[PDB]
Amino acid sequence: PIRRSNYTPRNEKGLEGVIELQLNVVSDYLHVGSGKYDVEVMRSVSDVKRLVE
RNA sequence: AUUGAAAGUUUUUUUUUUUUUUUUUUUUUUUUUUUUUUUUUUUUUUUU
Repeated sequence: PIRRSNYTPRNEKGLEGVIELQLNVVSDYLHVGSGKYDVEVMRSVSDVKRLVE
């Protein structure tokens, strides 16, 4: 079932801090998409000066 | 029934003319439409 407990105000002072995690992939195959289906142009060759298009 | 009387104090004459209640006198002098308010929270680019 659901425990309908009263909410805690955000202004009330509890504990504040930053914890740094470390995410590791164990199965060497991880993909999270972004909806894109095109190239990423990694090298980004800018050799259009001598021949422009 | 007088000594004994019968006569309008009347006719006629415009209190009228000249003269702008006028000139000058700015309903203005000052005053910030500012002032506190996070366009914020919820949502796994994803399966037979």
